[PDB]
Amino acid sequence: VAYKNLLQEIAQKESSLLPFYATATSGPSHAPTFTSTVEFAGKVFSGEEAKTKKLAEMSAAKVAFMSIKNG
Repeated sequence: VAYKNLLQEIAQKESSLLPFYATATSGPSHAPTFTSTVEFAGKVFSGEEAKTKKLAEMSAAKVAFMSIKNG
């Protein structure tokens, strides 16, 4: 599955702005790192630092999903 799809579903139903994914690149040429951050419902959830985009994006959707649960 892909919590990404569900996140979009609620966006329309809730009437919220369709979530948007973003990634940033920064760090030493020897020790690079990327952080994926998602924005929705007028809120921004920061993911977990990692040396990969796959994990970064996952961390963002992971924390976001957990937060959406509490409301």
